[PDB]
Amino acid sequence: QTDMSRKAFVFPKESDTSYVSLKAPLTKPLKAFTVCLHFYTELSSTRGYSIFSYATKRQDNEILIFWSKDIGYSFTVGGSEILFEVPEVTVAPVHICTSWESASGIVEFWVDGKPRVRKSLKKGYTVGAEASIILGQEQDSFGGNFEGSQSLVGDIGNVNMWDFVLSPDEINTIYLGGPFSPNVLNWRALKYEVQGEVFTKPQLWP
Amino acid sequence: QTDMSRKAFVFPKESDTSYVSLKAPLTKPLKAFTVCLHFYTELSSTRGYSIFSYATKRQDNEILIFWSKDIGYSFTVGGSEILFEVPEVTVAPVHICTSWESASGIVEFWVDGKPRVRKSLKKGYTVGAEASIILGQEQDSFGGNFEGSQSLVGDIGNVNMWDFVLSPDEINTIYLGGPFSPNVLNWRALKYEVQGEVFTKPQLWP
Amino acid sequence: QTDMSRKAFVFPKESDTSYVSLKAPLTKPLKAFTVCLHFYTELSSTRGYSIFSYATKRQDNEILIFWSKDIGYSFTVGGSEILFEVPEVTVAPVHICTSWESASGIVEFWVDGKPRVRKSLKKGYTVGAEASIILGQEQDSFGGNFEGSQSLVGDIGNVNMWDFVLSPDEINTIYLGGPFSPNVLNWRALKYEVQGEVFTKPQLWP
Amino acid sequence: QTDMSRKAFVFPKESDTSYVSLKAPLTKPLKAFTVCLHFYTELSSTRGYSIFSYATKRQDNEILIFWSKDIGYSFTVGGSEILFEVPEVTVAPVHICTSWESASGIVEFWVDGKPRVRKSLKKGYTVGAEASIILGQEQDSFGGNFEGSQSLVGDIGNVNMWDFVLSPDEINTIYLGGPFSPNVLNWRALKYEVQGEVFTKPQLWP
Amino acid sequence: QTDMSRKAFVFPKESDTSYVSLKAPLTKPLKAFTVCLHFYTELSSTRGYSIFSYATKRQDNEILIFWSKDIGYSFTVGGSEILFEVPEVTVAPVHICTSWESASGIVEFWVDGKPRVRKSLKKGYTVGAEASIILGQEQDSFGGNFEGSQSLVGDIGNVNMWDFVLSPDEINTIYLGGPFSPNVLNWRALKYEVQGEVFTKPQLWP
Ligand SMILES: C[C@@H]1O[C@@H](O[C@H]2[C@H](O[C@@H]3[C@@H](O)[C@@H](O)[C@@H](O[C@H]4[C@H](O)[C@@H](O)[C@H](O)O[C@@H]4CO)O[C@H]3C)O[C@H](CO)[C@H](O)[C@@H]2OP(=O)(O)OC(CO)CO)[C@H](O)[C@H](O)[C@H]1O
Ligand SMILES: C[C@@H]1O[C@@H](O[C@H]2[C@H](O[C@@H]3[C@@H](O)[C@@H](O)[C@@H](O[C@H]4[C@H](O)[C@@H](O)[C@H](O)O[C@@H]4CO)O[C@H]3C)O[C@H](CO)[C@H](O)[C@@H]2OP(=O)(O)OC(CO)CO)[C@H](O)[C@H](O)[C@H]1O
Ligand SMILES: C[C@@H]1O[C@@H](O[C@H]2[C@H](O[C@@H]3[C@@H](O)[C@@H](O)[C@@H](O[C@H]4[C@H](O)[C@@H](O)[C@H](O)O[C@@H]4CO)O[C@H]3C)O[C@H](CO)[C@H](O)[C@@H]2OP(=O)(O)OC(CO)CO)[C@H](O)[C@H](O)[C@H]1O
Ligand SMILES: C[C@@H]1O[C@@H](O[C@H]2[C@H](O[C@@H]3[C@@H](O)[C@@H](O)[C@@H](O[C@H]4[C@H](O)[C@@H](O)[C@H](O)O[C@@H]4CO)O[C@H]3C)O[C@H](CO)[C@H](O)[C@@H]2OP(=O)(O)OC(CO)CO)[C@H](O)[C@H](O)[C@H]1O
Ligand SMILES: C[C@@H]1O[C@@H](O[C@H]2[C@H](O[C@@H]3[C@@H](O)[C@@H](O)[C@@H](O[C@H]4[C@H](O)[C@@H](O)[C@H](O)O[C@@H]4CO)O[C@H]3C)O[C@H](CO)[C@H](O)[C@@H]2OP(=O)(O)OC(CO)CO)[C@H](O)[C@H](O)[C@H]1O
Ligand SMILES: [Ca+2]
Ligand SMILES: [Ca+2]
Ligand SMILES: [Ca+2]
Ligand SMILES: [Ca+2]
Ligand SMILES: [Ca+2]
Ligand SMILES: [Ca+2]
Ligand SMILES: [Ca+2]
Ligand SMILES: [Ca+2]
Ligand SMILES: [Ca+2]
Ligand SMILES: [Ca+2]
Repeated sequence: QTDMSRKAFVFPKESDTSYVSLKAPLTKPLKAFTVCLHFYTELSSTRGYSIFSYATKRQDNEILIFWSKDIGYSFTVGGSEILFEVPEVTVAPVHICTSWESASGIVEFWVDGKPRVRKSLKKGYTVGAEASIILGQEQDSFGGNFEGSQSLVGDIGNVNMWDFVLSPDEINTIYLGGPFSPNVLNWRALKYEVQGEVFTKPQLWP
Repeated sequence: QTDMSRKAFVFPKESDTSYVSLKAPLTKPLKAFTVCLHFYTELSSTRGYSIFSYATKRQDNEILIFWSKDIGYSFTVGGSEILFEVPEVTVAPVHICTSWESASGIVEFWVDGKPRVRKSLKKGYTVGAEASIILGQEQDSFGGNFEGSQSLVGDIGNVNMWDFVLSPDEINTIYLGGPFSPNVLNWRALKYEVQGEVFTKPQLWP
Repeated sequence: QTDMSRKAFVFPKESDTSYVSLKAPLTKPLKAFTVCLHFYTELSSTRGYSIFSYATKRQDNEILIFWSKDIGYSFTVGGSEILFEVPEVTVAPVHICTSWESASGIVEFWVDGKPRVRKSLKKGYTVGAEASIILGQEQDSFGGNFEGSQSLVGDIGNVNMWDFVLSPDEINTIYLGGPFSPNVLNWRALKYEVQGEVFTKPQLWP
Repeated sequence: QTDMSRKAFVFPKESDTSYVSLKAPLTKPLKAFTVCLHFYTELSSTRGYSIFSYATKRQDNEILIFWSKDIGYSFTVGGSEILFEVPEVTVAPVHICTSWESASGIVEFWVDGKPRVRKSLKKGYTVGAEASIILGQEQDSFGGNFEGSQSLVGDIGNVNMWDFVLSPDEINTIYLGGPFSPNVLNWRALKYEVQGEVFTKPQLWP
Repeated sequence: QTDMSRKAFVFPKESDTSYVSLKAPLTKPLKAFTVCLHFYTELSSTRGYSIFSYATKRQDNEILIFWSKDIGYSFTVGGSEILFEVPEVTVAPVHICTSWESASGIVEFWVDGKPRVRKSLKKGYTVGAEASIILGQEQDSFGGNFEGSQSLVGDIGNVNMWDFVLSPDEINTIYLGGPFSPNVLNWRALKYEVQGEVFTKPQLWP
């Protein structure tokens, strides 16, 4: 019931102890999902980092969004990874939405409201329910074994997660800032635990 | 009567077994034609691919639209090919309209509503009626004999065909999204058969 | 009285036998003139071509507009030539308006409604009335001796001619598309003769 | 009482004598602060310079804003420095806002109304009250020991200072030109002393 | 009282005989001045030229505005010169406004309504009243000893002069074609003498 509207988490130092852990209530296994977030960092030209870590007991990298230096975005599900290449790197806040479906196997990536081509990953796969969701590091185990080089220095916010694939119209609505009701992770009724040096401050982006 | 408005075909893998075959009812030979379609792919900098294949018993490549690496668009009628060069490649959905007339031999190409210079090809020629129209591969014979390296990975839609040449005003109307009534292939009353791994999903372009 | 509004001449092949000859009624010698036209061609990066050819018995090149490869526009009157250099070549329809005055010698050139610096050429010279006006090839005699390398492939239209110099306001009016009444060549009351492979088709530019 | 709206200070020559010294009334030690100013100079591609100098008896560089050639902006507090790199240099007036908070240690930088990533500097530190605030040179003692190479030649104005951090909405209001009431330095109620060749003239920027 | 609104002087050839001399009525020495003018030439990439020449018996270069190849604008007063460097060269009409004041020595330069940094030159200096103002060449004596290499080929107009410095608001008004009343040189009440080949034609710029 902690409303984090018009607020963002700030990691101002490079460390291996600062992070935030989010909690989801569901227990039914996931067959399709959508994740949307807003982030701002200046490490693109210096090294790679992690934007969203979702780990289960069996697999550490179950749903992970990564930035790889000189290559671009890396979306990994169930241990298998696809690359979305960006040639030019910009300095400004970035809004990313991602969606994955099981029966079809299609993966959709939206960067700042503009879609990328559709790819394929892990057809006929089930994502576990009991899991740890971490912002700040890229978990090599179940909520532990963090890596300093894979940390994030900057601001993160507007983290929402659904349990079904969103249509383009709803993605445009989210980008513009209309109303919506996520059913996995809600930015207006969020449960979280903060460990280390993490701060909560007004968001820079509009 | 399968209305396909606001929907598109998705090919998410490189294969030689996935395609869609469309059907047309007419039997009178064709002396002039127009084809308009929308597509999105990320293979421009990697290899060439087919966008529209039209095959008859005598000729495999009767009306074919192709992309040639480092060169640009290739329009082939009756086995004779002409080239429309594009030096700059952009990553975004593309709308193409093409028209051919027999008495004059003029060929008209419109990319995103902006026309290209008119060229000449295959004057005094008749295009057969009984034919196979395939999206997904470039048929080297009648339906079949598919080329693995000439497949299309990505999204395709808004395929419309007329049996007469269109004036610039009508092409502008098509680009902006007004009403029209094609008489060979209609995206509101389409007959089609899908083979392989081809999906039907909401369109990404507006 | 053949109204040629919303229409254009198309030369789709490179040849030395296709041209269009226009007729003018006046007989009083010329001491100042203005010529306005629209054209579209993709030969800028390959070779040169002639846009407007005007020839008399004494001089084959009385008023000629040319494009010289890697240099730019070339305006020649009475056999003497001046150059307007453009470093960047664009692919789109081009509207050019030129004007010359005798008592002063100033030559004005307008490309896409934006003027170029004023230059001097052939002061105190009279241009003959009995002449042949040709689009398609540059003339080396009185309506003959065409050169293949100097031909035009593409579209031409909106050819108008006045026997006096126009003010900038009227040039802007012409470019935008207002009304005017030329007194030498009128695109609404044109007399013409077509020889070879020349087609009359709806224009591409607005 | 000396309202300085629509006015600016001009240093037109490079010297080590010209400067302006401003006065602040408060005596309570500072735990957070914000500084906003507008400046215009053409020395970016030649050498460095100081935009805002704030010195105390213990340290000469307590709050100093600097420009370093080929690097960019340098914000130094308590003797510790952090860099904000700009690769592209432009010729136009620049508006800069900076903010520092002690409990968090976060430093915020805004250039032309667009925020930079948040960084960390000097957590748990107190800034003295009795201080000398100088525009024109970068002090190396308490109001003395100026350096010619570090002087500023150009225009400076719209200097305002608060003793608390500002929200992004208030920063946008300041940039647009709305009303506000600073409580340390007020451009409408300034106390100042001008020494050397410094002039007061209408501001160039809107 | 020869109103010259919507008219401009044209020099279409390079020579050392064509020029226009303007007359001013005042006899009180000058302590501050402002000069505004519009010009169009294509010689920037070829050589230098003079835009405004102001000469007296003692000094030939009293108020001279010049263009130096590969460097940019050169403003010279009383024989001492300062440079305003432009790295990029454009092809379009240019509007320049320059201002000088004696008590402070500040020199102000406005190109196309955008200010440049303020610089210092000739503090405590008086400009003579009895003088020759020439457009067309850069006088090396009292209205004589012209130089061909330093001539201007192109168009000039909207020449106005004030005997006091102008605030930025009035400069913006001038750039937008508002009303004003100069008291040294008035483009609506000009006294001029034309010698050589100089023409009066409608202005190209709006
Ligand atoms: C434990 C293991 O972690 C993942 O591997 C990640 C790898 O990082 C290594 C650690 O995982 C850890 O094993 C060790 O590496 C040792 C390794 O354990 C040992 O067997 C071998 O002999 O020596 C290695 C030392 O180099 O320390 C680091 C190097 O990094 C690679 C990078 O490709 C993997 O991809 C994993 O990195 P990641 O967690 O950050 O995720 C990737 C980042 O892009 C995905 O994009 C494994 O994947 C398993 O989860 C687990 O078994
Ligand atoms: C004269 C032209 O010949 C063909 O040109 C195509 C050729 O592709 C080869 C064809 O031979 C194709 O049938 C296939 O043949 C295989 C196939 O298994 C079967 O025929 C035989 O048993 O084994 C053959 C082993 O190769 O092999 C391919 C490589 O090559 C040209 C260019 O070199 C074109 O690629 C043609 O194929 P395309 O469909 O892609 O043509 C497009 C036209 O623009 C490409 O732009 C044609 O098939 C016709 O026979 C004839 O026109
Ligand atoms: C008309 C006469 O010559 C013009 O020169 C043009 C020349 O074209 C050739 C002409 O000379 C033409 O008579 C013929 O040549 C004759 C001639 O007897 C002789 O050359 C030889 O015997 O062969 C022919 C038969 O006897 O062939 C043509 C090709 O080409 C030059 C090349 O620069 C000129 O440029 C003229 O051609 P152009 O129209 O294309 O000029 C363009 C202007 O930009 C080129 O850019 C000249 O105009 C003479 O002044 C004129 O008297
Ligand atoms: C306390 C000392 O001074 C500041 O650091 C500046 C230093 O530059 C020197 C200045 O300190 C200045 O007084 C003088 O130095 C004296 C001093 O006695 C001693 O350092 C030297 O041996 O003799 C000099 C004459 O007595 O000369 C300058 C060079 O070190 C750096 C080097 O550039 C900077 O100059 C420091 O500050 P700055 O104002 O000069 O330049 C800015 C600093 O960021 C530009 O970024 C600080 O107080 C430090 O505590 C310490 O260095
Ligand atoms: C007297 C001199 O006049 C102007 O000088 C410009 C100079 O032009 C030369 C003149 O100096 C003129 O006397 C003569 O030069 C003499 C002189 O003895 C010497 O140059 C040479 O050895 O012998 C010549 C004949 O005996 O010839 C002309 C060309 O040239 C310089 C260098 O370019 C500048 O151009 C001088 O000023 P400017 O009018 O050309 O404008 C320049 C544009 O930037 C200045 O910025 C000037 O009025 C001098 O002040 C004055 O002393
Ligand atoms: Ca991991
Ligand atoms: Ca790891
Ligand atoms: Ca084929
Ligand atoms: Ca093939
Ligand atoms: Ca000729
Ligand atoms: Ca010729
Ligand atoms: Ca110091
Ligand atoms: Ca110093
Ligand atoms: Ca001189
Ligand atoms: Ca000279």
